[PDB]
Amino acid sequence: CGNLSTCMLGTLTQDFHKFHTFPQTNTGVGTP
Repeated sequence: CGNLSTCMLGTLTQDFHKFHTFPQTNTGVGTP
């Protein structure tokens, strides 16, 4: 990170990483 908008883009990329591998992912980011 380095500024707010970059942390929000990073959190969006983590959120996409979550939703890419799995649907229920909010309990297990790389897990079924």
